[PDB]
Amino acid sequence: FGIDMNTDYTLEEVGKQFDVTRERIRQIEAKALRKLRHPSRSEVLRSFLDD
DNA sequence: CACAAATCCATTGACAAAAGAAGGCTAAAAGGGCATATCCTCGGCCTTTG
Repeated sequence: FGIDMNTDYTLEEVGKQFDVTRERIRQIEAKALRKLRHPSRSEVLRSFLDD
């Protein structure tokens, strides 16, 4: 994502700095998103949702 | 404190899609040519008319 930097880096350019061919980098993004998906870790972020 | 099964880590292959990138096609927007000559009021202004 683009937090605290002017991008928006993409998977190949990300995995360059981690030496992954973008597949493990996809997996790592997915794992972090799943971890933050948990309640008791994202109740505030839930409140930020508007609906 | 010694040996094998359980499981986070990283690549391969295949590949579906998103992103452009062009090529083509219209419709839309711009440009060009046209060849008889020339309303109503008001008021000066002058022809005619008596």
